[PDB]
Amino acid sequence: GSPELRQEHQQLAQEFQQLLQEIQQLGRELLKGELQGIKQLREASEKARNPEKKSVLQKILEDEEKHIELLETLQQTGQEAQQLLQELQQTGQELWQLGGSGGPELRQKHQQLAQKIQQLLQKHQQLGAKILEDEEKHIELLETILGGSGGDELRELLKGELQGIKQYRELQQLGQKAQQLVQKLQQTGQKLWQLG
Ligand code: HEM
Ligand SMILES: [Cl-]
Ligand SMILES: [Cl-]
Ligand SMILES: [Cl-]
Ligand SMILES: [Zn+2]
Ligand SMILES: [Zn+2]
Repeated sequence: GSPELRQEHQQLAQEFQQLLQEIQQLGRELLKGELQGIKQLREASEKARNPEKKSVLQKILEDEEKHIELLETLQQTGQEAQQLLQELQQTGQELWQLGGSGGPELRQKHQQLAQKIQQLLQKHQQLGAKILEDEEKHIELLETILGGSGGDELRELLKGELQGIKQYRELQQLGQKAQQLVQKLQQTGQKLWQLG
């Protein structure tokens, strides 16, 4: 009955909290990697004399600098989602006590926070997808200038960039699970009200 539902809603919300934390942490790790990659890039780009290599490295550098801002915006929306979660927690625990009693505004509020969190999650996924895509384009660009012999520093850059991709992917994967939890929270939630 609702008792198992209330338990399930509660468990999902807890999972969601653990995951969100886990994601914030991975995104700070990504930011450190981006900043480290940029440092290696700008040295390589400055040291380059071959014009083809130089122009390529410059395009990748420029784009990598832009990822920093995208990541900051991602971090902020992350931290916003944690704040909405706090209010879901607080409002939720009052609904626990109140049930369906009184006017609907508290139930509405809970429901709207869940809506906003869902929207932040999508924005999050879209920003992430934009970073990943351009990061894969940079792998491609590096490959165009690693023909033949040499490029030992270019290979270090390729390697750090591939490692960044791995981390980005790990993170899109956690966010997918987060959006899935939120779906489930909405489904179990609605059922709590329907059964009421
Ligand atoms: C928007 C659709 C949702 C509806 C209709 C809904 C409905 C409810 C209801 C009726 C309760 C009271 C029962 C209980 O306390 O277990 C509740 C509690 C709660 N909800 Fe939701 N909810 C929704 C989404 C969310 C989301 C997305 C989260 C978190 C991301 C969340 C977190 C909570 C929490 C933490 C509680 C208190 C759990 C507890 O400690 O008892 N809810 N929700
Ligand atoms: Cl060169
Ligand atoms: Cl590009
Ligand atoms: Cl992918
Ligand atoms: Zn990047
Ligand atoms: Zn690019």
